[PDB]
Amino acid sequence: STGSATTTPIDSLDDAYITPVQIGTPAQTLNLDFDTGSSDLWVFSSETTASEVDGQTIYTPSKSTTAKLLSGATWSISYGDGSSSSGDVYTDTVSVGGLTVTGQAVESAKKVSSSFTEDSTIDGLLGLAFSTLNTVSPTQQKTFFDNAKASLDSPVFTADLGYHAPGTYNFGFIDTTAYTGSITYTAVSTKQGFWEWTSTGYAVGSGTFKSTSIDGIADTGTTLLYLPATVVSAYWAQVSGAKSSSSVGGYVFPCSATLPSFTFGVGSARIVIPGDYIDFGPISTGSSSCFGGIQSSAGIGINIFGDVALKAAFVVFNGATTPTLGFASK
Repeated sequence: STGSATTTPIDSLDDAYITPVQIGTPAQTLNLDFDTGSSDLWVFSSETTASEVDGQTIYTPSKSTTAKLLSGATWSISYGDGSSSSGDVYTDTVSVGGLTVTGQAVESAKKVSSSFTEDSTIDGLLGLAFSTLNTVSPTQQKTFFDNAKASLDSPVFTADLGYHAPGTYNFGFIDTTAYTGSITYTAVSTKQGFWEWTSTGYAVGSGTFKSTSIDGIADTGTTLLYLPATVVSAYWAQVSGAKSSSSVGGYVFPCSATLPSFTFGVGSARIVIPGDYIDFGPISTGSSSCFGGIQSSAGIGINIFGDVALKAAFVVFNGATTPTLGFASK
């Protein structure tokens, strides 16, 4: 089997991407944030505290003839941005782009933190990291990809995120028309539950490539590119007037600037992030200070190849017995 679904930016900055997902019988379509940095499929629901729902579409398990309470199971998750959610668990039929999994754990939110409530465009998350990170207790549950894998033509999914435009998530096949050149594959460590890999270095603009190992995670659920302070300082030093602002929470730059590109290494291959992809616009409405799309990971504990980096590539998440990642230009 295969599936193919379009993913759409939630706003003019590409802060996140939403993909329609069919849950239950008859189908209830919710727009979920596909997140290769976490491993829970959770949704706003008829159980979510009413004051914490503000415009989202909800899953109502009582209206699904295939929903079943997973008795005793609870979940609770905290994300790197400080947001969180928790609740109980149903199993139900879940389809993405024509690919159907029966018995998928659908984690129904009873509580969500303010950032989720405040984003009316995201109805929940669909985790695509390794199932060892799934938070359901006392019986850990599998991701949608893990459940679908055996049925797929090939045990893979691909992320093809657009810059200011829709893109595609494919399951079970690699669309050879969706990228240019060849795909370069690189090793993955699953030890932390992430799609964790080692970039071979970087360049700033037209500068020379610096060969240096940068361990990090491929995370579709993180907006920006978070890298070591040395790398980030070298990038922003090429932008007149750029500075790190403790009050804003990262590097800012004059909105009048033209930003240089940023290149990262994948083995001997190179992925080029155009300068425009690094512009996240005014820090507040009408400001002439703009927020940078490359930020330091020094306070995180891990480097994160988020959407800024991934949208410059066609990315293969290879879930073979030994997982690997592939990157191609596009």
